[PDB]
Amino acid sequence: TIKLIVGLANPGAEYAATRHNAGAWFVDLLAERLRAPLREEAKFFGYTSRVTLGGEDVRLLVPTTFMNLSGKAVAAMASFFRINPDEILVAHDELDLPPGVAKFKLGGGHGGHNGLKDIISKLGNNPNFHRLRIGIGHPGDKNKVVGFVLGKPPVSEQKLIDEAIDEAARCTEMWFTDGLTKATNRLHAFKAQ
Amino acid sequence: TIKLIVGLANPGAEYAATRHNAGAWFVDLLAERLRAPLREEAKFFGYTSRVTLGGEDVRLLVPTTFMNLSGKAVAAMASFFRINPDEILVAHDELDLPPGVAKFKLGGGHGGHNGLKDIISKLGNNPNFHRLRIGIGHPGDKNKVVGFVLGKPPVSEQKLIDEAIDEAARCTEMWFTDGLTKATNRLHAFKAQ
RNA sequence: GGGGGCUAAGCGGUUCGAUCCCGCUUAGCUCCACCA
RNA sequence: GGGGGCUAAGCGGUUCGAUCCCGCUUAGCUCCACCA
Repeated sequence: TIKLIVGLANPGAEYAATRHNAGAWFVDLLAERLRAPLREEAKFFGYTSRVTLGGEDVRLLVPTTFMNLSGKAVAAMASFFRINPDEILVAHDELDLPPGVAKFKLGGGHGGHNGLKDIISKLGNNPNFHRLRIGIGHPGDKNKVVGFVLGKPPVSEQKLIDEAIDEAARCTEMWFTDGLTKATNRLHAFKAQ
Repeated sequence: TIKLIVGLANPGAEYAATRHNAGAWFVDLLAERLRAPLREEAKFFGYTSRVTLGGEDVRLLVPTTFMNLSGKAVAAMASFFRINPDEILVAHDELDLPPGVAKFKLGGGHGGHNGLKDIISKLGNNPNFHRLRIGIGHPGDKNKVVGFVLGKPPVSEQKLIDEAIDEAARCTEMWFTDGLTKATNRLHAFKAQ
């Protein structure tokens, strides 16, 4: 049972096209597919919609905070709606998976992701929320990770990320109508090349 | 400045001689050197003494709880005496140093030490206390660590541990009269062989 | 769930004096370990 | 500050059927990463 779906981002035009906004690409696509365009809501520190999935209210959130303050947005919506951590799904860019792959995950580490870190903190040092890990691949040199995630992927990688997100959107819907086992069975058998 | 000095142990005669009681060996020696034999105090879940070091009251503690409940003894004494985490020195066995070596440390991890884990947890998820790391070496096979720390060291390793503890006691006293820089300068230049 | 050992630069300490012994910071190399 | 990939056993799922695809659990192999 998922009640909140979050897509992580930095704000503003100059970050819209960056790998670190992949979570937001996902939620944006999902908002379109569900025909619930997102609207700014200052008190939740982000854009939001309400959708019906498996006959229940689900909320979509793309924070407008900087990435490292995503928690303030997640905590605010979760608090207002009385949503538990395990009812939250956070979509984010994942360095340890290649472009064109995406995976579900419950709980665990942040992998150095500054947005996930903050969410874990602002939820009360609680990592037990669901995640959608959208593969962006990793840079040649581990020192240039910041440059990498705040970088615009080349066309060839962007297409793969968009295909994974496309499939992840469909699998997210499937999670609601058929359950997580079937939705994972489909998503983890997908690899765009 | 240090106000509480803790020596970690499991209770009972079948554990007194084991590597995992090295911290208690240290505090037992320190209580003898300072001529304050330890007495049982139920509310602090341990044996305790009061000593004078560099002009001030310092308390000694060997918990009588199981190792994994050491925090209950540390938290109880700290609370009663209004002692901050950074005023606590916890002496414990350390796998990553060989017999005959001991080191000071402020903050950081527990390295899987169940005693330190519980203290960190019961001080409020706060690792920022001082430590005396008494080298006991590591077993050949990493699966055999429980057998190793709950094992009686052979005479040869025991003598080295006792030499390191002897020097660590002297350096602990030197910390109070001459400062941590000098006490570390001496302790980290020691290696019993 | 994070540690050992080592190198370089910088700073402070010990020391009669330290490129030599100790600490801290920045950058590396390497061995182990938790997630598993 | 913990991840990727793979192997074996056991359990469940997908599937017309799966030793072949997905999950979980136990044990292991390997590559990466945080402390650094």
